[PDB]
Amino acid sequence: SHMLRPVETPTREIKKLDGLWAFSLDRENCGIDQRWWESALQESRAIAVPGSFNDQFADADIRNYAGNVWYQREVFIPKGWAGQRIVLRFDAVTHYGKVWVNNQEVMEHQGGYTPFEADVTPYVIAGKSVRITVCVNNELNWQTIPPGMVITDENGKKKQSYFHDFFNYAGIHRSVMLYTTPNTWVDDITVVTHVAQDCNHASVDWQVVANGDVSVELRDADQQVVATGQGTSGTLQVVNPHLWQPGEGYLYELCVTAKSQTECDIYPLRVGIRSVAVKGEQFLINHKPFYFTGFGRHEDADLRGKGFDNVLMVHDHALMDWIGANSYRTSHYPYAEEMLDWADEHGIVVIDETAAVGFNLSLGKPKELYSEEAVNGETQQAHLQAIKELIARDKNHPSVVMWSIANEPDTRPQGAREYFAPLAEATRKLDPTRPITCVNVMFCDAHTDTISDLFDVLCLNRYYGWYVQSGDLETAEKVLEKELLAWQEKLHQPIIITEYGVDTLAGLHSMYTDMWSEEYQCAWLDMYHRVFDRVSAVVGEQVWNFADFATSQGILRVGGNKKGIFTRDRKPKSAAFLLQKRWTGMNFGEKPQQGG
Amino acid sequence: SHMLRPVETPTREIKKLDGLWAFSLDRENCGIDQRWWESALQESRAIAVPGSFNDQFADADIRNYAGNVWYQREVFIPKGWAGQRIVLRFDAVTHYGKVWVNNQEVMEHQGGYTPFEADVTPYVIAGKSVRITVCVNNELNWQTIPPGMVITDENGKKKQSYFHDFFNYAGIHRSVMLYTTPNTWVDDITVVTHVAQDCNHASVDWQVVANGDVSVELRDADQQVVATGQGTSGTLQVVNPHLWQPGEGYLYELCVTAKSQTECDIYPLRVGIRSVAVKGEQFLINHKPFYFTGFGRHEDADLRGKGFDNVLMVHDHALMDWIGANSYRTSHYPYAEEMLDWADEHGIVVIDETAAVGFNLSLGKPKELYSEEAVNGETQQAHLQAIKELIARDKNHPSVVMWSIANEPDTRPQGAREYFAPLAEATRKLDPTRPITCVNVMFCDAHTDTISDLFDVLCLNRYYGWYVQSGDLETAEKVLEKELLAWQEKLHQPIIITEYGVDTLAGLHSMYTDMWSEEYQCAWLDMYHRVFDRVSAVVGEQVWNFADFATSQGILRVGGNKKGIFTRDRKPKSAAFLLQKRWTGMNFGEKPQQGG
Ligand SMILES: O=C(O)[C@H]1NC(=O)[C@H](O)[C@@H](O)[C@@H]1O
Ligand SMILES: O=C(O)[C@H]1NC(=O)[C@H](O)[C@@H](O)[C@@H]1O
Repeated sequence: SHMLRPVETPTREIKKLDGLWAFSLDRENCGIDQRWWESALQESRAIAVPGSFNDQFADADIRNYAGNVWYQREVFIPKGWAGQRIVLRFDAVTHYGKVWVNNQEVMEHQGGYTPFEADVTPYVIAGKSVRITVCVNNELNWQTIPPGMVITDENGKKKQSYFHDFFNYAGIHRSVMLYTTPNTWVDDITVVTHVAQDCNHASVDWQVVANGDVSVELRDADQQVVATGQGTSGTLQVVNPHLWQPGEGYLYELCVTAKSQTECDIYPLRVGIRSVAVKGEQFLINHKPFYFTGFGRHEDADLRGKGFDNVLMVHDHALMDWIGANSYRTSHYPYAEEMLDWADEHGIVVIDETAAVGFNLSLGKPKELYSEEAVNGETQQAHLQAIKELIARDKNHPSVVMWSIANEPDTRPQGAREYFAPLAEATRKLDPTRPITCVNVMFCDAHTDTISDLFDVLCLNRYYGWYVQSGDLETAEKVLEKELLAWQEKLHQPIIITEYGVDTLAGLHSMYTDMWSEEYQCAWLDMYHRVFDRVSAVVGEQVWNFADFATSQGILRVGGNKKGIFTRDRKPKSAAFLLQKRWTGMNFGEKPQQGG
Repeated sequence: SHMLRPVETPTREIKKLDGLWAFSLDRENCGIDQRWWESALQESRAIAVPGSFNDQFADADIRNYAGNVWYQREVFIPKGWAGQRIVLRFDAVTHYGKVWVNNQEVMEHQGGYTPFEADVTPYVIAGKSVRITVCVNNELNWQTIPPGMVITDENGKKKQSYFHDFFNYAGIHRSVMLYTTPNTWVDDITVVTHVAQDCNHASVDWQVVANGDVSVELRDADQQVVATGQGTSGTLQVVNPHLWQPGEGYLYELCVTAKSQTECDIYPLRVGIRSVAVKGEQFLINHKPFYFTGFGRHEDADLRGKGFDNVLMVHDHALMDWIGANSYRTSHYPYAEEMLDWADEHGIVVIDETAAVGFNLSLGKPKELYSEEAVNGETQQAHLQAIKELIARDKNHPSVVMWSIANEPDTRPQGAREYFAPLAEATRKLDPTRPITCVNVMFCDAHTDTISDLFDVLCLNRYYGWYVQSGDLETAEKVLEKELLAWQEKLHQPIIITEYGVDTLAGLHSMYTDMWSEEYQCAWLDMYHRVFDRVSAVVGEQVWNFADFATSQGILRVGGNKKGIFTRDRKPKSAAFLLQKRWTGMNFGEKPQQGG
């Protein structure tokens, strides 16, 4: 469908992101048979929402649970809600959610990281209390996005195995809410912003107003109307603009009005006037070459598996700001929209990424990745859908300068191309206004990768000197430089190293500057930087990883992934100061001149 | 060469192990060419001996060095040693040494864990200073024990590669001593103990008098002669037994007197009256069921690498005693003989092991492990040769109950059985008195493993739950039991678990009791224990490792190896208390009731 972001004015929100909900596991999978949504959840403990369910109770068995869990909550419809359009929305429900308003199934969703909502007007009475039961599923398979394989052992007990390097946290990770609109309501806006050598431009609009004529006005930061439009559908605005720019992100405001004969609806959409374009080996923003700095991030913290939190967001952005990061990539799933609102407001450049990681069977059972058994026509449709829902969500955020379709598919087999070519094309139809990318795994190098020509920007995840040439900066450096030059000459695209990093145990110090030591982390990033500055095609550097985060258990992960610049409690490792010096020492948004 | 532990009676030694020798790297491999041994090493620096050269200087470039290093030292010969036999002895020089005394090449050795000695009387003048120069080589190859491959880079320098987990520390690891003897002397002995039902029984001497007759009296701990023979070549002695027992380890003393016309050489040996053999599923200590507790250990410590150190030895034994260890294995190389005197004297049980580890290519470039390319006849000789020298050294140490011919060879390839059958043969003949073993890796399991039948005791290194069934105690327990039971069937041989362990970060704590957490170590060690007990065949437990220790760099090793019950600075992890409680809550040398 269509997704607008709930704002208040004529339209109003009840939070119900009030956190305390009833919660129980459904170990027997009785829940649907017995219609638990029909009465109060039995044997139910208190849980916080928004939040992962896994870590809230410090219990291994709830953490490692695979299958169905139930959230239940009673809530009060505002009396004043009367005959307005009432909508129940979930910003996210991890992997799968099915929702009941009082023994009435109102919605269903597969996707752990984007919103789903249903008009509930007919199913609720204003001034009365309703029971809300969500059945949440955390299972992955070959058609889920990201993919996985549940293994049931001989006892019929499920266990989730998956192919990506973060932990499969689940639950209601983001805001759930009740919200209002008039029976005439704006429900889709699409803004495209053009700029022409930065003295003037046009901002096209496209508007869907469920039964309403629309009018448009564009306002300053200091709230004065600078352009108007009728053409309630397709209306183009000309301006002497304050451009939304990486440093500051100046935001205009577009007010969308849906008028019925008796009814009004008012939707304000923040707009940054900026162009994004690749020209040759450059990534241009408002027609200037940009240089990315900053991180691949995760949504991860102690006690919240991936649950959204405002303090964590305020804090992490103070860190990213302090360190001189100008960008990030929503590694491995769409992030909370609050994050993109922040980025828009603060002029943070973002690479927006679907949840399509784990397409790889060689990261470290089926023998063909592209297979009817394993990655197939159904998967591709699920993949396209994931792309659709992400673009439908994030299309108007000026902070998003690029779409990332997938992280680290195995592109060696013939068929990778078969599978990805249509997604690349589809994606571009969905959004013509942004470069497109597919993040690239180390072993699909310049000579073996089959897919990268189909996208606009080259985003490489590189670990030379870590997973390969381990401990050896000297030969690490040679392989890295040779690889990046090969890519440059092969594709003549802008290259962003979207991942480079080494596990570092905070407090592990070594005179020998060897693996897993603060000093090795320092020397290794430093060597990588030396190379980047020698390669003109390199247009960006995003360190892996903002902070330590949880993964599945194994021999390769010491209590988790330790490639953070900060620890999970947001303590700086000495590499944090190193990056601070490089990033705050550069000219903003500008690439070093390959010397101090 | 004939091998006797120098001791002080009518015989004298001056340790040159007084530590400060002059040291140099020969990066240019000029050393031999220019007879560096003829003049003071230039570009020299002070180094301590006994100790690894690698970590003494906090320099990576020295730590990772492969090739020849030069040790030089001047020493005033004592005036009272003038027409006496003078012997220069190195208890160990890691990998290879070439020794000169003032431009006089005196000795050469391959094998980093056993002594080598030569008479220097002709090349040295008593009351004068002579210059000692040593060429130490750390390079390993296929002919070497343990094996390795050395690669010369595209730039021209050497880098070592090897297949055993611990770090390749090299240098002069054990003491060097000048050594005195009469012109007629003892250079060999051998003793055997027979004890039938702990009634009085006999000790057969066999000796080598280098031109003398011997009187050979046995003394009690009170120097009270309780038996005598004059047959300097073969005897027997019989009295009410007084057993060398694992509890306290009582010893007798055998004066070996060797007579010439002008000179008498009294050599003293220590003797522990005890019996070791297998009956079916049981390892019997003096005809009585023993159950092993204690560790796989290494020679590794903070700044000395594998260099011997008395304080470290005193301290480690305090800890093993405290924790209830009765046994350990000289992991993957033979230890400093001081360790074996301690075990003899305190009655500790020792599974003695050669340096033959890393025969395997699957632990984590040649096609066939046993082949001209990889392991060949030549390699089988050195293996033999290494086994010769060990038994030559430790044959008389009562604490040694059993030989471990090697650690973790891959027996799946073709020829594995052909390789080990003859070496098994040669060893049984070399010491008929002690049982013999080969320590077995996880992936050569009961059904897959060849070559388990040629050995008397089954020594298993098992990791279920940690490398496989990663983090899963429940399945790991079943696999382990079925595995161990499957082992009682194929053979009804005594089973000792020589390694069972999990990497654990001191200070990593988890409510989820997951991998690399102090808790997990406890839970996992606990789990092996419940299984261990149920198997009648299980004669012992030896935890991997005693303490954290260095390894070559890689993504699987964080500090180095972290499976230590103690950290490298000897601080206990919570699992030290788990073991303490079991190993002292037992009856000594006995098995638990397969229940409390
Ligand atoms: O293994 C890593 O450290 C990271 N490398 C990658 O290439 C992946 O894109 C990341 O998910 C992963 O966390
Ligand atoms: O990897 C380990 O935890 C240990 N397991 C083994 O089987 C080896 O005998 C040891 O060297 C090694 O350190």
